[PDB]
Amino acid sequence: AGKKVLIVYAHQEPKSFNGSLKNVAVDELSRQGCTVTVSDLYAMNFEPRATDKDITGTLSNPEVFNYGVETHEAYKQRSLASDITDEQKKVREADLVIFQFPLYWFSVPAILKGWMDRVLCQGFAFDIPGFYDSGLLQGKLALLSVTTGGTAEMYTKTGVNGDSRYFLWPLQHGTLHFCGFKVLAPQISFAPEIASEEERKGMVAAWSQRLQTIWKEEPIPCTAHWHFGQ
Amino acid sequence: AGKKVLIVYAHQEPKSFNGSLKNVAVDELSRQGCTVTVSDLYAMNFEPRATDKDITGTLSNPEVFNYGVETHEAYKQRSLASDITDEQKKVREADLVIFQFPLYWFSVPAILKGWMDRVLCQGFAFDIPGFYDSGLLQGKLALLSVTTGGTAEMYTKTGVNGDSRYFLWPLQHGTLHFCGFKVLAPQISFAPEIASEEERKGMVAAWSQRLQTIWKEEPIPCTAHWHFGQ
Ligand SMILES: Cc1cc2nc3c(=O)[nH]c(=O)nc-3n(C[C@H](O)[C@H](O)[C@H](O)COP(=O)(O)OP(=O)(O)OC[C@H]3O[C@@H](n4cnc5c(N)ncnc54)[C@H](O)[C@@H]3O)c2cc1C
Ligand SMILES: Cc1cc2nc3c(=O)[nH]c(=O)nc-3n(C[C@H](O)[C@H](O)[C@H](O)COP(=O)(O)OP(=O)(O)OC[C@H]3O[C@@H](n4cnc5c(N)ncnc54)[C@H](O)[C@@H]3O)c2cc1C
Ligand SMILES: COc1ccc2[nH]cc(CCNC(C)=O)c2c1
Ligand SMILES: COc1ccc2[nH]cc(CCNC(C)=O)c2c1
Ligand SMILES: [Zn+2]
Ligand SMILES: [Zn+2]
Repeated sequence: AGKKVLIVYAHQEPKSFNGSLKNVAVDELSRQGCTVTVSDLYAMNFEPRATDKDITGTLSNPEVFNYGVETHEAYKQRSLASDITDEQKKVREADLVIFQFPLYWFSVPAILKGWMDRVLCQGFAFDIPGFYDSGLLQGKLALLSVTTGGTAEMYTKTGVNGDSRYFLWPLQHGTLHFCGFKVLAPQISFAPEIASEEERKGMVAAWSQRLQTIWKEEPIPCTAHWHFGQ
Repeated sequence: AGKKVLIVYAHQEPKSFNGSLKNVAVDELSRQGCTVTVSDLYAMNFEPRATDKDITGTLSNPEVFNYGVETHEAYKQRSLASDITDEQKKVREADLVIFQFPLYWFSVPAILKGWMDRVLCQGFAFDIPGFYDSGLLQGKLALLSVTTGGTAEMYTKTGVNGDSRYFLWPLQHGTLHFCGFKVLAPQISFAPEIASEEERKGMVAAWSQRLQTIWKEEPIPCTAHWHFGQ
C-alpha cells in the first residue's frame, strides 16, 4: 500500500494467460495504492545477449574480453549500456519484484534469462564477498509467477517432470537468493492451455486473491531441503 | 561409417578458457576422423528471442500469437526462419551434440538458452508421445561442457551452491533427456579463472583425453535420483 513493485514480464502476447496474470497484478497492486512498474521485455525488444556492447568505456583488458570483469568495472565507473542501468534503477527502487513468465525448458524464456544475466551484475546485485544472505539486494522481496504446459500431476516427485520445486532451484536459490532477495512462494498456474475457461478464470482470480495479502506473507526458507526434501 | 559432432559454443572471447576447450574438442574430434561442425553463437549474433519473426509467411492464428503452436505448425509447413532451420539440420545430422559454455546463473547464457528455446521446437525435438525416452532426437548423444566461477567445494551437497547435479536438472533432464538425447556425463571445469596456469592446461588436457574415448562411454541414468538422490 506504501510499497513499490516491479513486474518483469516475458510474454509475446497481450491477450495470453500470462498477459492476464500480469494485468490483474497491476490492477490489484494499483488498487491497493502501491507504485507499480512493468518491464514488458518483448515489447521493449530487450537485448538478451551478454556482449561487449554492454560497456561503453575503456575496457580493463581490451585483449581478452571477460564479461563479468568488464561489467563489474563498468558498473563502478558508470559506463554500462543505458538499457541495463534503466532496469537497475527499477530494481533498486522496488520493494518487491515479480517475474511473470511461461516456463521454457523448465526455466525462464531466453529474453528474461538475458535480463538476469545483464541486469544483475557484480557491484549492483552481489559482490565477492556479498552474496546469498549478504547479497546486495537484501531487504527486497522476489516472487516467480510461472505458467506451465505440463499439469500439476506431471510436476510431482512421481510425475514425469519431477517435482516443480526442482526446476525452481537455479532461479530461486542460484539467482534471487544469491542476490540477497527474500523469496516469496512461487505462484504456479498449471497448464492453462489444457484447463477450461472456468478453471482459467479461477487461476487468475486466485492470483489476484493472493495479491490482496501479499505484504503479510513470510518468505520461503530458500534451502536445499525446501527444494529437494529429506 | 564415421560420426558427426555438433559443438554449440557460447562464449564471446576466442582466447577464453571456453574457447580453448572448444578448440581442443575440434582438434581431437577432427584428428579421430569425425565430421565436426561448430555453431559459435556470439559470432553468429544468434537471435535468442522467441518471436513471431521465427515464422515466415502467414500465422495459423494472427489474432492471438502462441509461440509453441505457431512454431509447431511452421515446422510441419517448412515455414520456420532460416537461422532455426540451419541449426536443426546440424542437429539432425549430428551423432553427438556438445554444449560448451560458462555457467551463468546456474544455467546457460541467454544466447544459448535462446538456441534451446528456438531450435528445439515441437515436431522437431519432441511431440506427443515423443519425449524423454522416446524423444524425437533419440539415438543421439548430448553432453554439457561447463565452466564455473564457483569452486568444486562450493558445489557440494552441503556447500553454499549445492550439488552441481541440482542445477544440471533443467538442462540434462528437462531439456536434453526430454528431447530423446542419451546424456553423457557433464564435463565440469571448476573455477578456471582462479586456478594456476598449469592447473588450467591440465583441465584442457583432461577434456582432450576424455574425448579420445567419448564413443565408448555409456549415457548417465538421467533420473531424479541421479540428480538429487543418493
Ligand atoms: C520454447 C518453449 C519451451 C517450453 N518448455 C516448457 C517446459 O519446460 N515445461 C512446461 O511444462 N511447459 C513448457 N512450455 C509450455 C509453456 O510453458 C506454456 O505454453 C505456457 O506456460 C502457457 O502460457 P500462455 O500464457 O502462453 O497460455 P495461453 O496459450 O494464453 O493459454 C491460456 C488460455 O487462457 C485464455 N485466457 C487468457 N487470459 C484469460 C483470462 N483472463 N481468463 C480466462 N482465460 C484466459 C487464453 O485465451 C488461452 O486460451 C514451453 C513452451 C515453449 C514455446
Ligand atoms: C552473467 C554471469 C553470471 C554468472 N553466474 C554464475 C553461476 O551461476 N555460477 C558460477 O559458479 N559462476 C557464474 N559465473 C561465472 C562464470 O561461470 C565463469 O566466469 C566462467 O565459467 C569462466 O570461464 P571463462 O572461459 O570465461 O574463463 P577465462 O577467464 O576466459 O579463463 C580463465 C583463465 O584461463 C586462461 N586460459 C584460457 N585458455 C587456456 C588454456 N588453453 N590453458 C591454460 N590457460 C588458459 C585465461 O587466459 C584466463 O586467465 C557467471 C558469470 C556471468 C558473467
Ligand atoms: C519440456 O516440456 C514441454 C512441455 C510442454 C510443452 N508445450 C510446448 C512445448 C515447447 C514448444 N516449443 C516450440 C518452440 O515449439 C513444451 C515443452
Ligand atoms: C552465482 O552467481 C554468480 C554471478 C556472477 C559471478 N561472477 C563470478 C562468480 C563466481 C566467482 N566467485 C568465487 C570466489 O568463486 C559469479 C557467481
Ligand atoms: Zn536459497
Ligand atoms: Zn532424465
